[PDB]
Amino acid sequence: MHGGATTVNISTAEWWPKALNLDILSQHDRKTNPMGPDFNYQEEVKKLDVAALKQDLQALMTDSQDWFPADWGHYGGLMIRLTWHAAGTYRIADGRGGAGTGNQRFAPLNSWPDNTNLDKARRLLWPIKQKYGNKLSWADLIAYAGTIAYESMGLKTFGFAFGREDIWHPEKDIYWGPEKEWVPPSTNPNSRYTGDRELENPLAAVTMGLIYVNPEGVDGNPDPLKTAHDVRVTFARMAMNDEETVALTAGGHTVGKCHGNGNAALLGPEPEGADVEDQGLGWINKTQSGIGRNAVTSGLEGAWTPHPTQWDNGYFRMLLNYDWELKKSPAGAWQWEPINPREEDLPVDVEDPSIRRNLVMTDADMAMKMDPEYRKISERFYQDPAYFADVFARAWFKLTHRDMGPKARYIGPDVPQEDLIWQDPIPAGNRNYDVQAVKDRIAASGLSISELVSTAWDSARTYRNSDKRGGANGARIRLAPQKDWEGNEPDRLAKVLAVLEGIAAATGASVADVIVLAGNVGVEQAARAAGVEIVLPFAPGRGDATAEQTDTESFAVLEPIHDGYRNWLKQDYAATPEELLLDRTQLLGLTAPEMTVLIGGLRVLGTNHGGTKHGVFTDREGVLTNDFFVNLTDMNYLWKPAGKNLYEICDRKTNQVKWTATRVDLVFGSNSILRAYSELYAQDDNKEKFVRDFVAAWTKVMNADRFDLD
Amino acid sequence: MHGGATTVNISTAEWWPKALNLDILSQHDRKTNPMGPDFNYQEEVKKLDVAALKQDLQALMTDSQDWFPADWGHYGGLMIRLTWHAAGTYRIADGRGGAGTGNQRFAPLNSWPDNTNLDKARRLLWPIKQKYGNKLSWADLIAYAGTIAYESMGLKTFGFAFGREDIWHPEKDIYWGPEKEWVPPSTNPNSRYTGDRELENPLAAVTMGLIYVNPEGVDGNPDPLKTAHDVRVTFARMAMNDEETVALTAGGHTVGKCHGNGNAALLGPEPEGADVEDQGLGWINKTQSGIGRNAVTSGLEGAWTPHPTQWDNGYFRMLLNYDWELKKSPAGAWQWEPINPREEDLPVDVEDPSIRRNLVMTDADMAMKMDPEYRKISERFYQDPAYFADVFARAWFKLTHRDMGPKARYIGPDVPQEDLIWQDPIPAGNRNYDVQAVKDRIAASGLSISELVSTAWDSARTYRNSDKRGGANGARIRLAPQKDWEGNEPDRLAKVLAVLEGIAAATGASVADVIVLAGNVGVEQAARAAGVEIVLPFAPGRGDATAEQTDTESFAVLEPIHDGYRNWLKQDYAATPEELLLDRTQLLGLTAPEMTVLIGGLRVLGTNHGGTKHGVFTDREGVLTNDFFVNLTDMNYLWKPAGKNLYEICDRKTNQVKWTATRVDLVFGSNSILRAYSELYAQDDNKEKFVRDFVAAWTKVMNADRFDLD
Ligand code: HEB
Ligand code: HEB
Ligand code: NA
Ligand code: NA
Ligand code: NA
Ligand code: NA
Ligand code: NA
Ligand code: NA
Repeated sequence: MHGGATTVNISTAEWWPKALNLDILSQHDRKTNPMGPDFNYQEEVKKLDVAALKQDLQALMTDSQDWFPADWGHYGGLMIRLTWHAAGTYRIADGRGGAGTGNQRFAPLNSWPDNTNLDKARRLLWPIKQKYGNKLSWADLIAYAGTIAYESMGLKTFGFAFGREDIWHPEKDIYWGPEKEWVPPSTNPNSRYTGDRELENPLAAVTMGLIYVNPEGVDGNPDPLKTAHDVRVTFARMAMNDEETVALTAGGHTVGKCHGNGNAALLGPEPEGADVEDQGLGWINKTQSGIGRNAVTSGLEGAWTPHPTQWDNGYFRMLLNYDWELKKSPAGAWQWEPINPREEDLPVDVEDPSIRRNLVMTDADMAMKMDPEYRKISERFYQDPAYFADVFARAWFKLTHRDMGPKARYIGPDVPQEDLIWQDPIPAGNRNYDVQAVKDRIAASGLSISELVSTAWDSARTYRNSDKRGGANGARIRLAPQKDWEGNEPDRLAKVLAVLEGIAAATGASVADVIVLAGNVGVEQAARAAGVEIVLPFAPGRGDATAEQTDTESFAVLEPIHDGYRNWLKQDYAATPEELLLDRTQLLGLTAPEMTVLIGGLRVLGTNHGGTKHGVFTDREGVLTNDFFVNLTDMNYLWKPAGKNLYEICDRKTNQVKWTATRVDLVFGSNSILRAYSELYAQDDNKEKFVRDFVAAWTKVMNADRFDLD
Repeated sequence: MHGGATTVNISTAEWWPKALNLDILSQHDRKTNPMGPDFNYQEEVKKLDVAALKQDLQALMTDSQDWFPADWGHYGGLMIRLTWHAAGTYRIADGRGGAGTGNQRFAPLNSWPDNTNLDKARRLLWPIKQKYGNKLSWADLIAYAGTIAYESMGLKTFGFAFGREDIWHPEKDIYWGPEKEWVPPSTNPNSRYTGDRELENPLAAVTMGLIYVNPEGVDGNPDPLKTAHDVRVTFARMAMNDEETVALTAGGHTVGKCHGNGNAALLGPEPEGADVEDQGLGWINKTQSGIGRNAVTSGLEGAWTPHPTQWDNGYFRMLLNYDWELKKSPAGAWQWEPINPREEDLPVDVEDPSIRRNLVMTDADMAMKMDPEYRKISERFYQDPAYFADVFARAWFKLTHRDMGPKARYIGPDVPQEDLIWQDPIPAGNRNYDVQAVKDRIAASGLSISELVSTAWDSARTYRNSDKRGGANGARIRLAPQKDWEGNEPDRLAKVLAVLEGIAAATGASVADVIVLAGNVGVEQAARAAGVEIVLPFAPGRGDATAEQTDTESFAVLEPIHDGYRNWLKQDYAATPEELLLDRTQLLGLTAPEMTVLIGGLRVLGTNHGGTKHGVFTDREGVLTNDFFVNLTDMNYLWKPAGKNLYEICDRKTNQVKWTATRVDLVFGSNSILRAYSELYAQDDNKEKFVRDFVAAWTKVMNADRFDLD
């Protein structure tokens, strides 16, 4: 009987649940990190004995352990599902989810129902991780395991990169969905479906705790054609088209099996709710045998191919050349079993090969036959297995690297030399030119501070840390579709580019470098005007990317349809503007203090989309002062709602309107943590510190995607 | 429509609410801190123009602002309540709460119903804070404001110290109580009362959102005698006795008033739930006038003295010399009004002094008359106002500094020279002696590694960061009551002290220094045995404190009745052992990685209370290895519950018991974040890093209370 807020329900979240979640900006900080401050994963993995790792990891595939034994003595089916599940969390709308963090070994992902028994796969990889230590992240190891499984079972994988830094707690910033319970039907309160059964728009899974779709059909009601539709939708939202989707499915199910030979209700709590006795595992059956042929995982039961420990062309042979019908697994799940199979085609039992068990297909497998489009592709792969194997290896590769960012992050011997277009490739840019000359030319041009800063911000604000897409490198802002994005103010952007494209031509520095450098000039000028001399650090080397290497459609997802930093809202979204601001800043990789200084600066540099005055609390627009905070924080004004996302700042004495402001602006004087920051910067003694801090933050954002350097 | 977990309800806490709250170990870290890494508050406040501050702060007391105007043009009543409320959150059981952090300016405290309109007081202090900047924390400023108010209204305050570092978010580790709603009656589900209406034991308030007691009586039912009882209980749990309690109450209510002249339902949401228009304030009345004489705060209405802007002897004159009866304030609250008051005794109106309003007493005031004990003291203060004024100034001082720790933290011109016993005073100790000689003598003694380490841990484990009590300085472990604490294993402690007291005599280093130094030796020896040569940093200067300056009863609250670090549980508490472990580590100021390494080390140094083997997963007890993690993490064992807080670690092959372990031990292989840490340290490449890290952590704990140095 004691005073500590010692379990997680005990917080401020249950009184004010609509409160901004500023903690998402303060994740992964010094105190959760057990590593030294100098530890750098990138140089350590560079020293790794990969070839020896490959050897070990292969041997593990047939090194059955007695506490969770390998099917037929081959762990490869299981390890593929590991890696598949690790990666299949990715969603393009915001880049969140992915295998790029090794997130599956913490809540919530470690305890999702779809990840049943992958706790066993991870645990099985521990002794390898134990051996290679700091030179091998769980992230990389988890990501590799299925690729080696493929290799060992006879697939020519297309390659692999290391470079995924482990994290030390759950990614708090990822919203997985509205549901308060696991795999509830879509006809429920808190549903992720709206309208014509359209999926709520960031989300890429059909319900809470699934990776993509329900294998027993839409809400557990088999109908291949309805399943087909969910698969198309979901896999598109993880950036895979029809071809790749058929390939992945066929390719996955070409090996391994479904486990469901027991009673699912005998299984214990999932890992985050199991007791300490379970060694951080879950779904343990203590009532009976939960392992070998008695294993209950998804609850479907059977294998898809006659030889599930090998790559072969069994999947389509079974799917296309037999007829199928509904049946119930032993644990009570809908599945498809073929009509009159031959004995020779029956997968044998996982423990004793003299016993024949059954074949299966899921509703998602049957979708590959019954959907007309999927059908044609299935036909193509059945007739052309070289092509199937090559489409699959590529998609497997894209699956597992989709979120790794530019090739500059890729490390190791099996990195393909091809620049895949989804790697958003950018050439190295020229580094030997006279920086000061470029500055002088930018300065010499007729371009306003705000023309310069806005253009540079907009080049950079696309960055997102979730999958390391976007940023100022490559200068894709000059290319379609970006140059026409309403948020980017095309005429102004056009105007500035004409100019900066010229300076770049004359100097042999990339438009990319010039754009950032101009931002830096505008800042330096505004600081000069306030009587501060600073020279902002600057790093050259950015490339310009070609339209050819710019997939127009993949970039839709990075359009800024909102940006608090420039008081931009393209429409009238359900999310409040300040939540939208928090999302973006979290993607940018920024802290709450950093978010605060940026808003203060940009406002007084006069950078609002549309040259709007909202939040410009200065007499000296263009001059880099702490005036935004100084006036925000002053009780001579009262604040009056004036419609949608709009307030009037009124003098208490004269009752006259002095400025206008948006919620983005005023949340910084409303939220008690943000006002604390604002107050600090409005202190008489903090004018220099505001400037040094804005500059630092500006700089962090301009160098966010510069992985070619570190 | 977007993917960010952008409001606070969205987390892992709603799936696994019984999960350990490891975030309480990672608060106040680099990324929430807007200051530079070198910024040190202690040296900055040292440069503060205090005398000028005093001047400004006094002028503010009668500088009424029009948006929340001062009663009679004196803000002093209000500022006293600020500081009173800021401090009255303190509770002795764990030291949590207090004015020592400036916590009231963030959730939840800024929005508690008892703190209604103190949002206005804080805001009123902003321009002073704005002026003095980094040299003045909101914490200190908030703590000073009422003391200056006292001075300006005619009280001789006993003094003041600066030195309270601001924080930048709510103190997540403080459990405020079980209730899911504000000020609910004690006859409810989720009640903090149990048995004979006994208060649930860390807690020091009668319900959620109150500071101490209900001013309308127990559950809003007036009965001075029942109130008396709650006041005695609550104020004792904030370390104030009968005398001090009467004094504080009389002293507080000698100035200021109760506000409740309106309809409380017209008031807007409290700050954390008000909209952005409200400038981070709350309880705004937009329907009518919420200010001046129309102010609704507690909902009682009237003043306690005829002259509420001054210190005088009005409180007891009114309380004792009139008779009182129940009435209803305008807003519907129970209060006491006197029978047949004279006109001259009526406080005038807050806006216009030609109008007389009414007197009041709360149920807590009437308790001071009706409780027999309180009565005698009230009589004493009524007859002896010099004594009342001096008892009050002292208690006001103790109120506002109770949590500031040793005098070494106190800064500024008005620091009293008296060593108050609640400051747990410790003399400076001798620093010129030969460290190496002491080591050699400790080494030369017949004392085991585990004798040395356990004794040193136990001297130090008392530290708590909440109010900066405890620690190894002063060596109070040799004094009553500590030397007899069952947790401290008195015979062993006695044994070791005999020895170390001798070495201290011979060397002129404090028993305190010797005790720590011996811990350091035992560690150095164990590391030597593993073939590592280290010399642990060491800082001399600790004093020995006298029994005279050791208040025996105040130290009850620091007894270790549980300690995971030595597998100690005195009894069978409701809280699980791992929660108890988390509490203690949070108080120690430790991170989760630090907690992890300590448990691993201590276990293999063989330091369990009772020389129990639980968690000692080594063949080489006494040798500093990463074996605890190595064996913990190994799936050759299975773990079997074996009763209360006890498990058998069994070989899967032989089905034989290899070791035993407690929950404290195994949570480190169960919790997914802790197992991640454990796994790291069980890596083949991390034997040195384990040792360097244990050592660092050991060291952090031995120097935790060494404020005399920094
Ligand atoms: C690439 C790859 C891949 C992909 C894409 C997939 C996709 C899928 N999938 Fe899969 N899976 C898999 C690969 C996969 N997969 C594998 C490998 C397995 C195996 C496991 C073992 O063997 O253990 C599975 C398994 C599985 C199962 C069973 C589990 C158990 O154990 O029971 C199910 C239900 C499923 C479903 C599914 C669906 C619905 C989908 C959508 C289409 N799957
Ligand atoms: C030291 C100090 C102090 C102390 C201890 C106290 C203690 C107390 N208290 Fe107090 N208060 C006070 C000081 C105080 N106090 C003041 C100063 C005031 C005033 C406020 C103004 O004036 O604004 C009050 C006020 C008050 C009120 C009113 C509020 C309004 O505005 O409405 C009430 C109800 C109370 C209660 C109380 C109780 C129940 C207790 C327990 C005993 N308070
Ligand atoms: Na991601
Ligand atoms: Na196969
Ligand atoms: Na066969
Ligand atoms: Na405290
Ligand atoms: Na008075
Ligand atoms: Na009078």
